[PDB]
Amino acid sequence: FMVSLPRMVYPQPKVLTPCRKDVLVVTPWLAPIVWEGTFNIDILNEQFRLQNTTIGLTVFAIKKYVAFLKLFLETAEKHFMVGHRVHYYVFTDQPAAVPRVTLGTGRQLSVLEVRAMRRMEMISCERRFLSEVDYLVCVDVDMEFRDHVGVEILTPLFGTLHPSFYGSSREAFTYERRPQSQAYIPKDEGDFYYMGAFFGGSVQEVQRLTRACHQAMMVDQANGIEAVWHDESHLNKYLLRHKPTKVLSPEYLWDQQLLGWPAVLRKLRFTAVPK
Ligand SMILES: O=c1ccn([C@@H]2O[C@H](COP(=O)(O)OP(=O)(O)O)[C@@H](O)[C@H]2O)c(=O)[nH]1
Ligand SMILES: OC[C@H]1O[C@@H](O)[C@H](O)[C@@H](O)[C@H]1O
Ligand SMILES: [Mn+2]
Repeated sequence: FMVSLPRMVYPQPKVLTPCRKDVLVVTPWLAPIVWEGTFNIDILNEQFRLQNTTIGLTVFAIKKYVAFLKLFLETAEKHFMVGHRVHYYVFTDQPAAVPRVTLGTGRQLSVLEVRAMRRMEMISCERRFLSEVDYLVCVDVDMEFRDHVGVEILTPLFGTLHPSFYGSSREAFTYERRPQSQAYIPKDEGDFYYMGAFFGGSVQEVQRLTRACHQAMMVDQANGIEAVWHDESHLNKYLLRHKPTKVLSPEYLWDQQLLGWPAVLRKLRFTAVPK
């Protein structure tokens, strides 16, 4: 049950004036595509805080990539779901190399040791997540938050537009093109090319996605075939056949060194760290 929002004073939306004219802000299956200027974060914050939303954030830091955790976590503290309950799950082969990062109130971190693709299996921890968080967000570690990433992304299932391909025609997408792989997508299929570095949803829908991608990867392995972009090729096959209920714009996954700062991006929120 959702209780009533309180009175709020904010600018009136006007139906004969679009927030954004330069970009597609809703997909053809009526999922919002999240760009700056499309949401009033005060409305969304009230909605999700009235549900006492808890967001889990999964990150893998194996072998050398433990070096990225300090900046990743410190900038998450400044920008990710601030004011909401957050549980970080750091999966690593070196628990002792996880940096001591100071966290704001209502936020926790758990270190999960693993052995040094396999993110999908490791994500699909199933019972722990169901008991502890409402949404899971699954991101790459070699990244930093530079601006707000909050509850506007939460929905039962989301993917993020790959920053090299958002202006591309589908035939240019680097989907798996061999019919012998479970990730195969023909040249006349595809809505978007999603990046495997940032996806999420409710814990139920993220367990469905990571179970189906892990099953499809095992089939490929049995058949002696490895998809061109690994779990990313499987995530793209999944999201073509199970449409996401929101799509994040490339504000949410950018590489300023490679791609600069185009005008269509009003904010660069989560970016690659030089490596
Ligand atoms: O030796 C490795 C290689 C990969 N990763 C994890 O797998 C993610 C995806 O790999 P990577 O960032 O290298 O892919 P890229 O973005 O360069 O294509 C990394 O962010 C880490 O979270 C890791 O922890 N250790
Ligand atoms: O073509 C797909 C690839 O595009 C690259 O730019 C990216 O570094 C890879 O991880 C993969 O997403
Ligand atoms: Mn990466």
